[PDB]
Amino acid sequence: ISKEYHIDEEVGFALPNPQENLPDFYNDWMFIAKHLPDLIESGQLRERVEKLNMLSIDHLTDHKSQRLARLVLGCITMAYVWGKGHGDVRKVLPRNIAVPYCQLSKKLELPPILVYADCVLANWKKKDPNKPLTYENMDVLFSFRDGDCSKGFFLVSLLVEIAAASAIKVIPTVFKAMQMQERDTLLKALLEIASCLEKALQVFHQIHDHVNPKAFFSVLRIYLSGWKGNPQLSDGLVYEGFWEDPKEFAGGSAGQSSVFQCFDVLLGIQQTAGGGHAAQFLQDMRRYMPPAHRNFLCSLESNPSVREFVLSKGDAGLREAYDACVKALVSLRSYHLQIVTKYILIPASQGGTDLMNFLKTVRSTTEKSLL
Ligand code: HEM
Ligand SMILES: N#Cc1ccc(NC(=S)NCc2cnc3scc(C#CC4CC4)n23)cc1
Repeated sequence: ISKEYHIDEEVGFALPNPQENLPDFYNDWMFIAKHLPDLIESGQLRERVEKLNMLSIDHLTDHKSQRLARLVLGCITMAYVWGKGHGDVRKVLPRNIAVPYCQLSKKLELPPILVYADCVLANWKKKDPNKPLTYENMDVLFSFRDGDCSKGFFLVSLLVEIAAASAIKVIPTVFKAMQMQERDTLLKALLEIASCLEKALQVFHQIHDHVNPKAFFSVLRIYLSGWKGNPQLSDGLVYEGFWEDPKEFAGGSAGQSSVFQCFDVLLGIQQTAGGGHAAQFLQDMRRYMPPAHRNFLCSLESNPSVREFVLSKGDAGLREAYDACVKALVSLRSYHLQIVTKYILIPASQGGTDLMNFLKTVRSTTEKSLL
């Protein structure tokens, strides 16, 4: 019962059935994007980017073409800026790609950098459209290097977003039940949300079968990095012919995901409060979500607190149903921390401490919401 927040009841915040091809006015863009592994390895990518003609965004008509093109030029920008991923950076992004990229990003109210809604939510397809949404029947649209495990990283994350869609559709009835004062309906709605969050934990387990720790840490993580607070581009990136000053934009982060923020909001977990670093980062990352999903989070915050409603009723059954979702959220973030230890902390030993303190802070705040 959500209206124009661009939430799908099957795939949630993910883009349903993303477009795979752009108009023929843009083959020059997509030939580069489709061959990023070979163009980067051979050292040809940067020159092809500098060889491109400046195209107009006026031939991108519908919303899906605008999102796919945003994914196409976002991966090209990452490839051009980071190159072969070994430290030799580009600090200027050529005008014939920088101007249409920023023009399209202002059109979609997104920053001109690859974000979570680009390479996870809009970077997928079904192998055969009549078989279900499972890893074996899905594939990504774009990757950076052969063996970067971008498919495993993006698809498993996407599958977690799909598993969360089952709990998102319950949100309108949680709020309807509190307003209409229906305790029994509220209890069932909370237990249904807890069940869906418990089952999303099992989807997290698939990351061990499709992502390699060395490939993720030494390759994939490099291409998703940004230029805010980064010593490699200490002043940001120069977007040619759009700004004359260098601009800083944060690297891709799953803090840009709306799924875990929307359940923090729904359950009254004030992840955005307290003035700490973690609360600061999660609020800023809302600028990197699609505006419709930004608006969905805002309206969720406007509704009455589910936590304070449950606390004020002296109802043990309602409290335990609320605690089941909070526990399910804690379990997701605890298992996720174990993944970070395996895929970042240990590879980095063979920087990583500030990341785990952020995730520990976010999990600790979730845990202290227990009633
Ligand atoms: C190899 C696998 C993974 C690694 C190494 C990893 C690592 C990280 C790191 C370093 C952060 C903090 C910096 C940032 O936000 O980008 C983070 C945040 C986050 N990641 Fe992942 N992650 C992995 C898989 C996943 C998956 C499959 C999901 C499913 C949605 C996910 C969801 C999140 C969320 C929601 C956050 C925000 C923090 C929070 O809400 O608690 N991660 N992850
Ligand atoms: N050293 C070090 C180190 C420092 C920071 C990071 N942060 C990363 S890769 N954040 C993205 C992320 C985190 N979790 C998940 S699930 C799906 C995605 C995605 C995506 C595309 C980028 C938008 N993500 C990793 C390593």
